[PDB]
Amino acid sequence: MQIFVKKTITLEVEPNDSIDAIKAKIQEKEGIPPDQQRLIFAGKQLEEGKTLSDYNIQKESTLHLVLR
Repeated sequence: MQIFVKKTITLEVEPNDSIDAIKAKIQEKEGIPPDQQRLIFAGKQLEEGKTLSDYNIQKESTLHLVLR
């Protein structure tokens, strides 16, 4: 499925990919080390450790990226 991370980027992810994997894909595109990324969805910070499916993040969601 396709999700977005807001200059918005498109990632193609499995519903069960870990937040570590999403940060790595952002690192590949943006150059930000995963440890310097704070990811938020719907006001909730997404944790290294858990998956997109744990947060009920489905297709077309837009994660919001902040630098730490």
